Amino acid sequence: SLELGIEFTTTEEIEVPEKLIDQVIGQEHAVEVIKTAANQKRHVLLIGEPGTGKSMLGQAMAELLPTETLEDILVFPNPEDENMPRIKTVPACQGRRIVEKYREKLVPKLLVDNCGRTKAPFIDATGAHAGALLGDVRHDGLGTPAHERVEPGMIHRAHKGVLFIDEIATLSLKMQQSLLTAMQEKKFPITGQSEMSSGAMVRTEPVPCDFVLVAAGNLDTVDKMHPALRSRIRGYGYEVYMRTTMPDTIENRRKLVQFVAQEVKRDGKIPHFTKEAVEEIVREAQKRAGRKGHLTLRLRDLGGIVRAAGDIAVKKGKKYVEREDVIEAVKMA
Amino acid sequence: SLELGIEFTTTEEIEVPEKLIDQVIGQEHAVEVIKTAANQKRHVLLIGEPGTGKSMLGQAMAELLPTETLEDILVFPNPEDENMPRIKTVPACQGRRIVEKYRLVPKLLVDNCGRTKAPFIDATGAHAGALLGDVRHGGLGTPAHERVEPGMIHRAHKGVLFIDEIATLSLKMQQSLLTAMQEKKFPITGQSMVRTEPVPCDFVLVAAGNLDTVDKMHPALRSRIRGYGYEVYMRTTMPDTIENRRKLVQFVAQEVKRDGKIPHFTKEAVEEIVREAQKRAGRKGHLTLRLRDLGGIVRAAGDIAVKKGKKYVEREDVIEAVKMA
Repeated sequence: SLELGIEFTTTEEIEVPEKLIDQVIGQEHAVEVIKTAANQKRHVLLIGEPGTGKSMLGQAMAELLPTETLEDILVFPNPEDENMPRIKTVPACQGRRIVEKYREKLVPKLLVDNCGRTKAPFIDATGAHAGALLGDVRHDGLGTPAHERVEPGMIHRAHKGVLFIDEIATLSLKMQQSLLTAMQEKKFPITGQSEMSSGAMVRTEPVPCDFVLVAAGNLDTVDKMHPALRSRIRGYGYEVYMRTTMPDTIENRRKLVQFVAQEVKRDGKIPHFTKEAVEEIVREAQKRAGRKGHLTLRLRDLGGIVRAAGDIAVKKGKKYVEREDVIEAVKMA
Repeated sequence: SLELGIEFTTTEEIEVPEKLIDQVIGQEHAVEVIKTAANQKRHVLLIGEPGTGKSMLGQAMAELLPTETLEDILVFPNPEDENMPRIKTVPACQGRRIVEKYRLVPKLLVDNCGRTKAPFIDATGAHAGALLGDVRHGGLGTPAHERVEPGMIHRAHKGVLFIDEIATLSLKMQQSLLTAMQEKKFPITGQSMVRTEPVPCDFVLVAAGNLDTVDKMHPALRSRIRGYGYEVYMRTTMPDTIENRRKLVQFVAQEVKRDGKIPHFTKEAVEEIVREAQKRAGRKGHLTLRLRDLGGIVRAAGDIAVKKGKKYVEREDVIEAVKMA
């Protein structure tokens, strides 16, 4: 049946782009905004239905950011003031070295270590509670020096990379507020997030957190999320309204062919697909479009079908996934 | 008394950038969006309070667009079918050559010969016929192709179409705009039946509106902008810092130059413009970015200075302009 607009026996023949940004399928405007935003270092709110590739675009952005100047972040003891540990940032890999120098001679703690990175960090903070997001102070014989007890926030791990938070409206109003402050200042002090503990008394100097925020949410997020945060993104960043379907044309069929090829590669443990199995993934993309004459761009789900059919094929000892494998994978719910 | 972050005696000594996008004051994010949009050719909706320089950003965008490739648009008779006049485009200046070489003559519908920048077409307030195209209604009578008139949309072909208060256009005109944006061509037909073949209209739309009015615009137009282009939520104030005062000094210099018939301002007169900008801000520690009002004060003080025969505008001229209307 299906015309796919390229001639191939299996997806083994299909060339997959090296960089994540070039693998994004059917979101050309989001893609060109991500590149702009990576180039300018601007925050982004990605708005789209679930399963639409939001975390992938965030990862794709992190690969675009510069890696020349990544830093390590250390915390030192403060002799003048125990409960205000001092922070220092150095070029990546100089962290471990400073610890060594001092471990050879109170040694400072390496809070965030970016040694050897070939891409800027991508820090997924979806679901994070206050301590995990913003940093925390562990509650500890002589007892423990304050500075050893300092734990970095996701905001600090994301220093000079990307901080991705999906379902951003689900975060508490107070965490959306502290995130704003982190964005405004590009630094944020670490303190104990449990108010009654030994950690509430510790408050470090401000810790660098120059992240690009890639926030995301479904179509109801614009209304529900904290309005100050929405204003900051509209004011200085990019809201990206992501597509949910594309039109069923030959050029777009072709991109699903690439999609299949990319999913096999990313999985690494399933076989390539025969042309007829690919046609069946298209058949499914037609059906899930919730339109007529359109293809779905809810590709997470379609991704699950690719991977499930692959797994079936492997259980049968096959060299390639076949149409029967996809059909079985779909019936499997 | 105010500190300005620069030493000068009059705005005569103030450098003004050659390109319009560089003259824009205090809208750094709008500015980087307009550059991006001009580079990728994407439509833009500017959302800001009245007198916030929306039109100027439209104009700056037109300067950023390619001029190498501009085209003329001719309309021709259709022998097969009089009431579907035929449309041809040719590289700019060829238009006039083709009419001369025919001199039933083709009509030059849009002439861009000579252009130093891509056209900036301001269709704010325009009616269906003017925006979309029209045709005029012992005599032999005029050939149809000669009665065809271009819309603003066709005039903006390979340029910028600017529409302030886009939300006050009728829904049917917004829808026609949308169709035009989708197809990059639009037939000219009489709005009150001649119907030409599709007429090129590959414009970049710069739509503008106010925060509390824009939600009324046609939702399919807005979705197309949100889907394929850029929404910009313009600032309305900037913080009162030295670095921002300095930009107001540049503002005065630019406005003097643009007006062309008023004198340059003394430092003290420029301090008074800054005071006005503090008071028009609404928030303490801020400066207004409602620069159209502030611009009216600069030009009205200059006009007062001229009536007094002065070489430069002084602080008293600014105070009088501000008390005056």
